[PDB]
Amino acid sequence: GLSDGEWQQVLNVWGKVEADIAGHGQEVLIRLFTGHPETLEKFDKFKHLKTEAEMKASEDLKKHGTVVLTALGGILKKKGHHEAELKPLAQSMATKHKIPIKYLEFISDAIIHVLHSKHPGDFGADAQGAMTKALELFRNDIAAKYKELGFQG
Ligand code: HEM
Ligand SMILES: O=N[O-]
Repeated sequence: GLSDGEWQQVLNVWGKVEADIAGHGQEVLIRLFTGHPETLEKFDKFKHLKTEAEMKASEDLKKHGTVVLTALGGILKKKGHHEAELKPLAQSMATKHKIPIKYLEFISDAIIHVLHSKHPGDFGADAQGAMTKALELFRNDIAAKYKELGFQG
């Protein structure tokens, strides 16, 4: 779990994301796709994107970044009390989309990276630590649902 102070840091940082959710969502997916091109292959609707210029130009990629960070932000605002929201998300990621838990680690690290890139000097050690714990909790809770299903990849 996260402490009260840690949750407040998380949601303080998330204010930055909410001021430009589509821009943050776009940069997160680009970082994921460029750092880990295997991840692009899980998206039939993005595997036409050969270059980062094509990614940056894709309005549908920004639209999906919005969908992703909206879902994450709603879960974050539950401050760990997210079983109802997280369970069907997890089951969809496993059974529908076949997303290995490693890709969830990749995108967690990508969120941290984009935060530093967009807010250099304004995402301090306490903020990063809090966000990291929140993303770990998210990832670990999804991992429990994956184990229930026997899902690996
Ligand atoms: C913060 C982590 C994530 C969140 C909150 C998230 C959320 C969502 C949501 C809300 C949808 C649409 C609803 C659904 O189909 O269940 C979706 C679709 C999808 N997600 Fe994710 N996702 C995450 C991470 C990932 C990762 C790491 C991958 C692959 C590497 C992935 C691949 C997909 C794909 C392929 C779809 C279907 C897209 C389409 O054709 O419309 N997601 N995600
Ligand atoms: O919640 N104060 O660590």
